Amino acid sequence: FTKAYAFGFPKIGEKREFKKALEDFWKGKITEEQFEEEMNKLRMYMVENYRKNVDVIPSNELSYYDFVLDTAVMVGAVPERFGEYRGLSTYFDMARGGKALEMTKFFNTNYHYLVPEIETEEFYLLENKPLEDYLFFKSKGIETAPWVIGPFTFLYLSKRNGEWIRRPNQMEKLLESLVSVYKEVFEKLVENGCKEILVNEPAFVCDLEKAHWDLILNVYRELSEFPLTVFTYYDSVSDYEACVSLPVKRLHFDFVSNEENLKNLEKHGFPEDKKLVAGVINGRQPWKVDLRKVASLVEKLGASAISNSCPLFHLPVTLELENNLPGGLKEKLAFAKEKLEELKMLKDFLEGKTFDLPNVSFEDFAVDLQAVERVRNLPEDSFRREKEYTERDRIQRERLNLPLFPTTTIGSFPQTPEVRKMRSKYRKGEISKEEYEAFIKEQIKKAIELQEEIGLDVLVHGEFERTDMVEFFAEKLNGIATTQNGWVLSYGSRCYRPPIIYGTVTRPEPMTLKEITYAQSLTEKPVKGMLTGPVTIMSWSYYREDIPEREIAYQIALAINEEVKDLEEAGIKIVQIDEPAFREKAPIKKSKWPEYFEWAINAFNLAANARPETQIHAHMCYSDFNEIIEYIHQLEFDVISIEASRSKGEIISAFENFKGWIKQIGVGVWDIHSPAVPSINEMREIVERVLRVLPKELIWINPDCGLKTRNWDEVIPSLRNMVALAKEMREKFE
Ligand SMILES: OC[C@@H](O)[C@@H](O)CO
Repeated sequence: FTKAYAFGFPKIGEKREFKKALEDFWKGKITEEQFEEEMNKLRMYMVENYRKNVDVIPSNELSYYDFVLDTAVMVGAVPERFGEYRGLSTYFDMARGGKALEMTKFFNTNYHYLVPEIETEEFYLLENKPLEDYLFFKSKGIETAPWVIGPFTFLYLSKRNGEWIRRPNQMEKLLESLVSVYKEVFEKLVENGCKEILVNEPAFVCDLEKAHWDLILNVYRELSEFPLTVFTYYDSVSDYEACVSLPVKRLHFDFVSNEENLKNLEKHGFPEDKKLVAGVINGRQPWKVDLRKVASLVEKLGASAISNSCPLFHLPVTLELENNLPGGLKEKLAFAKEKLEELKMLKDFLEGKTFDLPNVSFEDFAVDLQAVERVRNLPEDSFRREKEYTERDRIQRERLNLPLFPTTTIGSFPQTPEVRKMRSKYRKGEISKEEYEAFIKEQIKKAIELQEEIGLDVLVHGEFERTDMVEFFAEKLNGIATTQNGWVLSYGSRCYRPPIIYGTVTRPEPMTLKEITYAQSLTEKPVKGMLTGPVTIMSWSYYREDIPEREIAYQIALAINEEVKDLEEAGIKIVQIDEPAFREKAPIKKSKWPEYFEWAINAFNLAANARPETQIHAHMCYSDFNEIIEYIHQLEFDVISIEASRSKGEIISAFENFKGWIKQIGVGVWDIHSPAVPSINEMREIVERVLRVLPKELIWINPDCGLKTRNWDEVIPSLRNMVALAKEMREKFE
C-alpha cells in the first residue's frame, strides 16, 4: 500500500468560475449567498478531482482571496482600521481597496499573498474555518484533512510595525500565544473526527538560524498530540537533522526543486519513529515525467507515501482542451489534473496493481543545435560592452543633447476602452493585421504629439499594442508556445497564462521595429525602444528542465540582443530593458544568490550588449536596493530608473552609499498606484533628497512605474507638473 497525497489543486475552476464569482459579487451582480453557492460547487469539483487520484483529500483550500489572509483572520489578526470583523465585507476590505493589507510575492513564485499586520501580542480564535470546511465535507460523507499554514511560516510572512517578524527574538513571544490558538483549532477538529491535518511550513526552506529551529522544535512539541503531517517546499529544508527530529509522525519533503534534501537524507538517514512523504511530482513545471524513474526514487527511499513536491496551484487546471499547441508539445505536457493522474499511476505501479508505466523522453524535441552552440561557445565579449561607462557616457550625451534633469516616462500609457476593444477584435480576427496596425499607428501619433505638447525630453510609443509584457514577446519568439486556457492564479481574481518555453529560443523576425521606428519618425526627440529582459521572460513562463536555467536565459538574451541591434540599425538612440525578475526570480535562500546572480547578470548584459553610442536604460520598480546593489552595479546599463515617491527619495540611500557609483538614475517622483495628481512641491521634495549626495548630472525625472493602470485625465496633469518641476530644478541648480 502506497498512501498518496496531493495539495494545492487549483481553485479557479476549468471555466474560471472562481474569477467570475468573485467579480460578479464585487460588482453587485450576485448576492453573498449566491457567491457562496458557487464556491461550494468548486469545493466539490476539487475534492472530486482528488478522490479519483489520491488517498488523502485536503480541505480548507478554497480561499476567497488569500490563504495567508485566511490564517490571519483565523487567529484574530485583523488591524484596528477595519473595526470589528463582520465577515466577507471586512475580508474583502482587508484584501482590496484603500485600506487593504500589503500584497507581496509568496516566496519565489508568481502567486501573491496578503501580509498580515500584527498589532497585538495576543492571538485568539476569531473564526475556525478549518473546522467549517471539515464539517461541510463530512456532511457530504467525505473525510478530509484540513490544509493550514503552519505557525512559524505564518509569522515569518507577517509584519509588526512595518518590519518582518523574522528574528527569533521577534517571534518567540508571539509564538506561544499563536500556537495556543492552533492548539484550540486542532483540538476541535480532532473532537469532530478529523484524522489528519496538513500543516504547511515552507518557511523551513529559508536560510534559518539554528535559533529558529530551537523555536520551531518547542512549537511542535506543544502540538505533538495532534495528527499532523508537515509539508515543506520550494527548496531544501535549512536544517535537515533539526527538521527530522521534530515531534511529528509524518513529514513531507520536496525532492524536486532541490538536490540537498535527498543528499542529506542519504547521509543522515530518516528517523524510524516517523513516516516520509515523498514530494516527487513537480508543481512548478508542466512536464510529463518518467514515472519509472520517479518510482525508483520512492523505492530507494523506502517511502510509504508520495505526493506533489509543491502546491499544484502554480499550474493551470487541465491540458485537455489545449489542441492548438505546436506539433508534439501537448503529448509532453501535464497540468494540475494530469499531475494528480500521474500520482495515481505511480501509486498503482508502486503497489503492484500495474506493471507498466508510459515511457517519457524528449531531450532532442524542438532543439535547434545551431542556435544552441551559438550560445554554448559564448566568448566573453558578448557579455561586456565595447567601452566602459565613462567613455559611453561622453558619446551618448553628445549624441542626445539633453538638458539637466531630463524628463521621460518608463512604461505603457493608459488604454482607453477603444484601445482594448481593437486589441480584442484583432485577437478574435474581427479585423485584419493591417487594420490593427493602422489603429496602433494612430494611438502612437496621438501619444507622441501629446508628449511633445506636454514637453517631455525622451519619449515612448505607449505600448498600446501590448497587454502582458511577457506574452507580447513570447508570441514572437520561436521555442515558446502560448496556451488558450492555461490560466494560473496570480492573486485575488487576477489570472495569467504563463507561456511555455518548450525548446531552443530564437527570434525569427524583428519584434518591435515597426512601432518604434514609426514613433521616432514623428519627432526629433529621442524615442525609447522598449523590451523585456531575459530573466523576466522565463520567470513568467514554464520552461524545459533538461537544460540548465542559465542556458535558456542566454538563449533568450541573445534573441533580445538581436532586437537591440535591429533597433540600433534603425537609428534608435535609447533602449530600455525591463528586468523586474532580476530580484524576483532569485532563490528563496539568499545563500544561493551568488550562483543565481552570476547568470542573471550575464543574461541581462548579453541582452544589453549594445554599441557605445546606444544608451541602455534598466528599469525595476523595487521598493529598496540595499540587498542587491552589488549585483545591480554589475549590470551594464547606462541609466537605471527606480520608484522613489513612496520613500520620498530615501530609497536613494543604497546608491549614495555605494562607493564609486557614477551611473545615471531615473528618479520616480510620482506614485502611479494613486489616482491623485502629485503637486510640484511633493515631487520637489523627492528630487531634492536625491540630490543630497549624488551629482546633479546623474538625475532624470520620471514617474514611478508604468502608467497603464491610470486614466488620461490623471496622467496628463501629473506629467505637466513633472515637466514644470524639472524646469524649476534646472533654474535652481543652473
Ligand atoms: O526568504 C523568503 C522571503 O524573502 C519571502 O520570499 C517569503 O515569501
